[PDB]
This record gives sequence, structure tokens and C-alpha cells, in this order.
Amino acid sequence: EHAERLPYDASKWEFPRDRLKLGKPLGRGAFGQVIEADAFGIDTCRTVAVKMLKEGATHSEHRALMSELKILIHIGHHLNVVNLLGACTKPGGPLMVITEFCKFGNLSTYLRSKRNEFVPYKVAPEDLYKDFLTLEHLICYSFQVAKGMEFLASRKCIHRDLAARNILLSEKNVVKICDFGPLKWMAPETIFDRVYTIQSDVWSFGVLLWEIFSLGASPYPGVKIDEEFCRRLKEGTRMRAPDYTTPEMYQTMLDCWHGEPSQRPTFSELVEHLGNLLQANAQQDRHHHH
Ligand SMILES: Cc1ccc(C(=O)Nc2cc(CCCN(C)C)cc(C(F)(F)F)c2)cc1Nc1ncccc1-c1ccncn1
Repeated sequence: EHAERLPYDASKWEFPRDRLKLGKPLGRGAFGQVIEADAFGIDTCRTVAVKMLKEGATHSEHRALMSELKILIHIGHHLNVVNLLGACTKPGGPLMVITEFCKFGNLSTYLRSKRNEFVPYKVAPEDLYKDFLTLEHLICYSFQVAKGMEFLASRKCIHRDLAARNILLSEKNVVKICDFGPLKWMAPETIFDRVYTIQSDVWSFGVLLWEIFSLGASPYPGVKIDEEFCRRLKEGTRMRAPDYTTPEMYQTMLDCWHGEPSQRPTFSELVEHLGNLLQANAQQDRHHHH
């Protein structure tokens, strides 16, 4: 791709390193570290996530982070794709990529923490279920990720590692697709022939759906991921319905796991379908609408 070579609109993206208050670490990789920070005037004060290139990084590592920055800029804006807010690329400090901060963390861990705080739907008095998750929340998250993937697809992208661990949750129940840089999430064609396409991302989306409606459980419980797993997968064996799913959502997972990639729904069809399911669920209770 050589994305690092793309023109850089510094007036639009460059942020002064001295306008950042660096905080607690959020993660680390071969590239360096990601830390939480407060930025002033990146749009006031706003909390952000900063991916920083380690000192003494190799040329390939440096090139890789710059590439990621240019790719994020190329992709463009979408509510459900982690928002790039700026970068620090000029001399005087490390290369830094700045994104919005999602306070609730990854979806897998978050959902897991709400297992004792979930009900299919609230009933008045609703304060008995304050901050509880409901089927509406779960369908909503599913819908948003589909919207985000439909967007990435429209921009000719292939995610390749779609999973709950790569989805962050921000305020107002808005989720963001990320790629922090996965056999249980791979389509058969990917496992056996290393083939990656938007349709294999759909298969992974199906696993993500299972993760969502199991409230953060690990895929394929009780199964060792080995040649026997691959044999049975290719044969048609699929995960059973998760504990918090609806019949419609489970069939959607099955659809996403069709053996033939061309027969799996497209993200556009998933957006349509999940949107309808969400609307039906959101307007179902007429209690407050007399
Ligand atoms: C700072 C930063 C920079 C870039 C990204 C990120 O997802 N980048 C990225 C990069 C790419 C292309 C490059 C992929 N490489 C494998 C890295 C695609 C996406 C897409 F489209 F899938 F969303 C996303 C996440 C983050 N955020 C982050 N990273 C590591 C740990 C924790 C966070 C975090 C915590 C809370 N709030 C926001 N970010």
C-alpha cells in the first residue's frame, strides 16, 4: 500500500505535543505504548488515547505507525469507527496517533461485567433496572458494528480481525470498531486457504454476534482449537445459541456462518435486517405511549 507516502494535511491533523497531559497506560505493542491523555483544544479539554512510537524503533516499525495514521485518514469519519482526532509528527518528539477515548473499554470485557445486570427489557418502575443492559442494548451494539463494517467495506477495506475485543464502548452506548494489531473468528476459507475478503469479515461478525449475546463469553466453549475443530467446522458444525439471544439473532449468526462466502449476508443486508429488528424492539413497548 505504501500508505505512509500519502500527502499529510498538517494544518488539519497536527497537534502540539505540549497540549497533552499524559496519563495512565492503556496498552503496549511492538510499536511502543498507548496511553490515556487529556488534550486541550484538539477540537476546551477532552480525554484521548495516544499511540506512541517507542524510542529506538526500527524503520519498519516507524513506517508501520505512519502507515496506520495515513490509512485512518484515508478511511475517513464514521460514528462507529474509532475517531482519529490528530497526530504529532513533526520533530521534537515521538510520532503519536491520537484518537477519541472510549471510557467503557472493549465490549468483551464490558459485557462480561454486566451478567448480573441484564434483563430482556425493562418494566415500570424502571429504576429497578438502572444502568442494566437489555436486548435493546445488545441489538443496538450489533447494529452499530454492522453500520461500521458497511462503511469500511464501502471504502474498500477488509478488517481481518473483527471480534468483541476489538470493539470499544463509549458514552451514549455508542460502539467503535478498532484494530489494535484468531482461529475462532476465522471463516473456513481463511483457515484452510488464507483467503480474506469482506465476506470472511461477515463470518467473523457472526462470531462477534455470538460474543455479544453470550455477554462476553469465549467462543466455542469446551472445544480445543485443533485439526478436529477445523474438520467439524468445514463439515458444518456451529456454535449453539448463546444464553441471551433471540431466535432471530441466532438465525442471523447461522446465516453469517454459511459455508459458502457468497451465500452469507452482506454488511448492507445486515444493516437493513438488524435495523428492522432494533426498530421493532425499541417501539414494542407502548406503556409510555398512550
Ligand atoms: C490510540 C489508538 C490508535 C489507533 C487505534 C486503531 O484502532 N487503529 C486502527 C488501525 C487500522 C489499520 C491498521 C491496523 N494495524 C494492524 C494496526 C484500522 C482500524 C479500523 F478501521 F478497524 F477501525 C483502526 C486504536 C487506538 N486506541 C487504543 N489502542 C490500543 C489500546 C487502547 C486504545 C483505546 C482505549 C480507549 N479509548 C480509545 N482507544
